[PDB]
Amino acid sequence: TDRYEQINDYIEALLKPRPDNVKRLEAYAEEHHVPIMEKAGMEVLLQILSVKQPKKILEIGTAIGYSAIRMALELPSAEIYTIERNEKRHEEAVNNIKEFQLDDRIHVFYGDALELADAVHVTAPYDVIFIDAAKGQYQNFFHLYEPMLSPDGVIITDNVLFKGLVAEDYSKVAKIDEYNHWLMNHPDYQTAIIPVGDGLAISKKKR
Amino acid sequence: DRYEQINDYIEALLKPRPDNVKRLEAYAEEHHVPIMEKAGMEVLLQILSVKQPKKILEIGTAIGYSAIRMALELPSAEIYTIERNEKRHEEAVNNIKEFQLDDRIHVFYGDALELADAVHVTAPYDVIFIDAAKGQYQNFFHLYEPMLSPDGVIITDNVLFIDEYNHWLMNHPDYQTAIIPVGDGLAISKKKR
Ligand SMILES: Nc1ncnc2c1ncn2[C@@H]1O[C@H](CSCC[C@H](N)C(=O)O)[C@@H](O)[C@H]1O
Ligand SMILES: Nc1ncnc2c1ncn2[C@@H]1O[C@H](CSCC[C@H](N)C(=O)O)[C@@H](O)[C@H]1O
Ligand SMILES: [Mg+2]
Ligand SMILES: [Mg+2]
Repeated sequence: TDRYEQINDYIEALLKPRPDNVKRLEAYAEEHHVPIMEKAGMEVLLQILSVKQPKKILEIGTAIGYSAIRMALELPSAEIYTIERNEKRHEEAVNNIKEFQLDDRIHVFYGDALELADAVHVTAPYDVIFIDAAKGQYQNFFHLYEPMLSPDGVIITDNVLFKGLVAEDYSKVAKIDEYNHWLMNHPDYQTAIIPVGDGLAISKKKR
Repeated sequence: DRYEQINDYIEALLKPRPDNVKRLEAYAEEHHVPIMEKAGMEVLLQILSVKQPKKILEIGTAIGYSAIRMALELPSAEIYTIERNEKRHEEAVNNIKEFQLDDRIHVFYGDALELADAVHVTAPYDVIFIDAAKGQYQNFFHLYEPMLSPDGVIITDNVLFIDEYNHWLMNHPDYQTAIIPVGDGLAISKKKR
């Protein structure tokens, strides 16, 4: 256990335990290897959103609706639009959202996010775009959906450090490392990388 | 270890600051001034850039580095900062003067536990950044969180590199807090409702 995982455990040990129905989602995700947001990364996400106070959020990668539900609980007035291409997890997301009674505010698209731009554009623009899907298609998601961002909006990307594997010589992850370089050298966006959980990138339109 | 490797990776990605800012970073390294770590400062500024605060309170100026960085990020913002060491206060005032930010950044001299009433004149504050003596963190929070705006944010550096404060802060009834493991550790606190 290195210093990174020790600190993560220390932070997790300080967290207030979530409600029972939220813990059930975390338990299910562990059981079925659903890569939901790490506990520590989720807390940082929510606190940034709580500062941002967004009215509309776009999420790419619903899985079982965990992050969408957490975000919704944090922001009672906010509406959330989320995409998922897997049929089973889409099914689970819709049932979970229904069970929490957040189906009035959380809206799930079914299908690949690279083919749903026009349907998502109907309810653009979005104050926050949260990218948390296939790592190889990160640059495509950003390019496709950052026109729908509000003027003072923020794009947040999970899994940009990838368990610290991007930081070392990884060749013998190149796509993630490329995205990070591409994102940090973007002419329209200023970006900070937060080393929490699996790594968060927070991007914002330049002045 | 992995922690320092990730930090180096993030530092390697950073766009280089202006020359006068780099001189502050160089001076701080030369003279063991514990300014905000490069990676931690970027996270701070990006959160502030989202917050877009009009008034910031800072406890622990040192040589004016974090105050200057915050000021450059937020052209409209006014910053009020405290420093009890005479030499660092001297350096802060000269640095701020050299950057020509002395119209917007205002430095108090003295212990922050004895300057509450002078700070209260220009209350309230959208952001309170605590970055001073680690032993007096609970006293700073108690003293200065009444001057926080309704939708304000309290940010504490040096929470990982104290254990009592972290427990105290995480179990505060009026505030919700997340810990960011970057640099020396950041805590971001905010009113629950
Ligand atoms: N191109 C694509 N279009 C839409 N869905 C995607 C995508 N590629 C991956 N996915 C989905 O995105 C999910 C990533 S995991 C999502 C985790 C979730 N945000 C949480 O924290 O709770 C997977 O379930 C996968 O099915
Ligand atoms: N109780 C107190 N009142 C005011 N100043 C304090 C304090 N205890 C510590 N200090 C000052 O706070 C500084 C901590 S270093 C501050 C670093 C600065 N925020 C930056 O990132 O650039 C020290 O220079 C110390 O002199
Ligand atoms: Mg993820
Ligand atoms: Mg510090």
